[PDB]
Parts: sequence; structure tokens; C-alpha cells
Amino acid sequence: ASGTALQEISFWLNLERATVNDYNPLMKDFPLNDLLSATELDKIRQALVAIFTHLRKIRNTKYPIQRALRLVEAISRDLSSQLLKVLGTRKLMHV
Repeated sequence: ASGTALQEISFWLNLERATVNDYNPLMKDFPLNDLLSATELDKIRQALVAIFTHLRKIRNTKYPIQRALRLVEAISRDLSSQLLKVLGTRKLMHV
């Protein structure tokens, strides 16, 4: 529950550089960084679809369900933070 999905994928890669083979397809190339990098709300939803497409790889892995659920919650936390970030610039009251 502690830490973002970006931290989780890096930690799994670090464990691979120290289980990991079974979850390697899922952690091969997550697009969570792309969602964080995007400053456009339309790009963020498109990036979210890509993150879910990468998550589909869980079927061909031995990943427990609860841990992938926790990763989903971390993704949601990052999404909420990024949505607040992009909304704060627009000054919704003034427009």
C-alpha cells in the first residue's frame, strides 16, 4: 500500500538485479511514467488506457490478485495527484 506504482516496478526490477521471472512480462515496460509525464488531461486518459493494456499481461503471470489490486490503487493515487496538478493550472473558478 506504501509507494507509487513507479516505485513498485523499480523495486521489482531491483529484485531482478539482486518470482521476478514469473512477473517479468507485467513489469517489462509499465507506462505509469508516461501518465505522470503528460501535462494534458486528454493525454492522461489515453495513457491510462495504455497502463490497463500493460496490466492485461497479469493473466500470463503468477502474480497474486491482492498485489495487483494494490498496484491498481497506487495507479489511482498517481492519477488523482496528476489530475489535481493539471486542474490547478486552469483556475476553474475564474473562467
